[PDB]
Amino acid sequence: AEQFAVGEIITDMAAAAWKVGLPIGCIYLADMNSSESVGSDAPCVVKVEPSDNGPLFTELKFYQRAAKPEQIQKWIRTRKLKYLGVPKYWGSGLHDKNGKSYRFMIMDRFGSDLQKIYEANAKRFSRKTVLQLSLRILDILEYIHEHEYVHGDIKASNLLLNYKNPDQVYLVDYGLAYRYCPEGVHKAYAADPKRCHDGTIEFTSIDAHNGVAPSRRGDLEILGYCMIQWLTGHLPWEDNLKDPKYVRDSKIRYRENIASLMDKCFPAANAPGEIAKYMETVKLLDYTEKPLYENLRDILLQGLKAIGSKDDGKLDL
Ligand SMILES: O=C1CN(c2ccccc2)c2nc(Nc3cc(F)c(O)c(F)c3)ncc2N1
Ligand SMILES: [Cl-]
Ligand SMILES: [Cl-]
Repeated sequence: AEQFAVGEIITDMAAAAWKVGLPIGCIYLADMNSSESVGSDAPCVVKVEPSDNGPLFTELKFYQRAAKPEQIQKWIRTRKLKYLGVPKYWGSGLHDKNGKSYRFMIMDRFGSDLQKIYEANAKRFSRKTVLQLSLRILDILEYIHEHEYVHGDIKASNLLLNYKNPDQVYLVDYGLAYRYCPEGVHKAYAADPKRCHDGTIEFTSIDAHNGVAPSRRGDLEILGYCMIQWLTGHLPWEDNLKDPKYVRDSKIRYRENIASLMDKCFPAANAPGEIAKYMETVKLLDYTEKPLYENLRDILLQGLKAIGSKDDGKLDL
């Protein structure tokens, strides 16, 4: 069922006007209202789902609470970042069509996801690429965590490049994000009945596998698994993904003995030491503990020095 008439002008709750274009989720290209058609270079998209769709409501609340353009810009200035890979929220509203009620949200438009590029590079990223990606993901995670949310699902298909700058990566999809610390009150170590999602099996946290709500350590552990996947093309448990008990078992045992994970994943005597140090630091976090993000970034920065590079912001894709 078509939600829009292509080229129609829609007006958000702030009375800002937008024009709808072709699909690019039900997601269409969008631009500011003008006499021009919405082109394939549109700077925004519009996401539209039925008003009872739970994930779009969750996502919209995240973007309204944490991704207001000026809120992001203030953080960038105060923390002296080059950029922050949290997509900007440009507006939202309600759209009725043919007796059905929809919700819409206007967001930044992006270029390619990282999964497409990874697969086009025969399922490897370089050590430089992985460290540069991970430093920027650590900035993103620190930001969302400080604004009471965890992503719980970091992976290359949720990492998009800036449409006009292939050195800037953004983390998307907050439909199943989780508000772990509402009003500064950390959730307890237990399932949340209101949350059904377990993440993506090959990358998800041990916490998620144990049926508890995701927290900050879980996001950092997910990134850990991504790093190994990216560096090596593989994870140890990838042939057993239909059995969650198996996946959890392997992650638990590998966490208890990170040296064995390094031996499994990398050629003998040739493991990148910053990855092990990263995993060891994450292993020391309690369920409610605030990560020392700057120490984690320092660990990755020590890896760039080790390979004769520096954090120059180049993703080398
Ligand atoms: O080919 C595509 C499909 N696609 C996509 C990729 C991965 C996942 C979802 C959509 C795109 N999404 C976006 N924007 C976007 C998506 C979000 F999900 C979000 O939260 C947000 F703020 C912004 N721009 C261009 C895209 N090109
Ligand atoms: Cl803020
Ligand atoms: Cl391979």
